[PDB]
Amino acid sequence: VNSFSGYLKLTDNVYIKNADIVEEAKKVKPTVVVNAANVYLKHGGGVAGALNKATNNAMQVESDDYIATNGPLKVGGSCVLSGHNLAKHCLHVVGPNVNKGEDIQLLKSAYENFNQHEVLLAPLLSAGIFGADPIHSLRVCVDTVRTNVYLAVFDKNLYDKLVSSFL
Ligand SMILES: C[C@@H](O)[C@H]1CCCN1c1ncnc2[nH]ccc12
Ligand SMILES: [Cl-]
Repeated sequence: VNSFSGYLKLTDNVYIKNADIVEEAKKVKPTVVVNAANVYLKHGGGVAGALNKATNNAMQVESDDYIATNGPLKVGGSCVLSGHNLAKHCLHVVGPNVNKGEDIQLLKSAYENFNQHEVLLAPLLSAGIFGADPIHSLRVCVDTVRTNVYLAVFDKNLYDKLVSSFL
């Protein structure tokens, strides 16, 4: 039993809700919140910009130190940093950016990072400003993640479409 509430169940291990991930995180304070990061951990907009803003820029300060020490992430890769006031940990995951010509096959590699954590609150990856089709992102998620994932979908119309077309 966990404290996530109001989710539709898609499969044994994937749950979905029309919600702002920032609000879900503040309410639930999960062990892991996933950020839709870029390789530079520059949290400018979308999920990352909103999460960082909710931390009063502490996420960005921590991230800049991470990059100064370690260099950029790989597309498809991840790192575990603090969750600040939103969660115990933040798993920063880089999906491919289709607007940059990055290989959509890397979306599966991105989702594989979720399997290192028993339970996560997450957005769909590579959608939003990253350019990919959220319907495809959901199928990759369901077919790749085996741990328990609670997906927060910001837009109501998209949420309704993802549920209605789910095979
Ligand atoms: C797929 C879509 O859901 C992702 C990509 C674009 C924004 N977005 C978000 N999802 C969940 N919570 C959010 N809070 C703020 C933004 C946001
Ligand atoms: Cl985004």
